[PDB]
Amino acid sequence: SMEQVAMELRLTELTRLLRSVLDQLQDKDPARIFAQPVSLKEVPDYLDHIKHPMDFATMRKRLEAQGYKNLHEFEEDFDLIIDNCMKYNARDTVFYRAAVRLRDQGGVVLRQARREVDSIG
Ligand code: NA
Repeated sequence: SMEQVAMELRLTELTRLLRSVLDQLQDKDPARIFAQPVSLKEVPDYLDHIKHPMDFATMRKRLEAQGYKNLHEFEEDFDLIIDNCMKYNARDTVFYRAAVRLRDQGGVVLRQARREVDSIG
């Protein structure tokens, strides 16, 4: 049906919008601390600490697989990146501090992306 082609032409724009948003968020981590998944070879016990790992490349693979149905799912993943880091790492570390900074600077990008999703449907 054509009614599925109109749905696919919207998901394809959402996927096109979410790509810009992901790029803007990832520019707030110039140290690339959140670029890749935490290595299980380097942190063997990680999954004892954190049940749902998340990172930017993992979000990206999903994204290009049109796996985000909406902005709320995309946000959830972003928030995991931040909250996982803030549990696993102590307050006086470079990792925890990078998340605090990513959260603070990522808010401005997400406050406007909310309006652009609602605005353009
Ligand atoms: Na902690």
